[PDB]
Amino acid sequence: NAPKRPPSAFFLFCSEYRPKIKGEHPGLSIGDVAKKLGEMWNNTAADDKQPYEKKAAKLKEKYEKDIAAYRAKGKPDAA
Repeated sequence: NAPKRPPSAFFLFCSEYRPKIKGEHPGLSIGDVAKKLGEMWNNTAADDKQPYEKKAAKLKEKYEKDIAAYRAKGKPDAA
């Protein structure tokens, strides 16, 4: 039911590094170690984003369809 906006590119990268920086930063939270990612992502090589993006896209795409399929439903009336 009502899908939940999958990855957006950054999302991947985030995951990949969070536990690593945090590994060195057991003084941060998934709000600050994450904050860092938030920035680094823009500061990556926009060549290295490409992979994450293709994934994020595929994922949100799925959503947009199943969401549109769960948003534009209960209209035929509807069995």
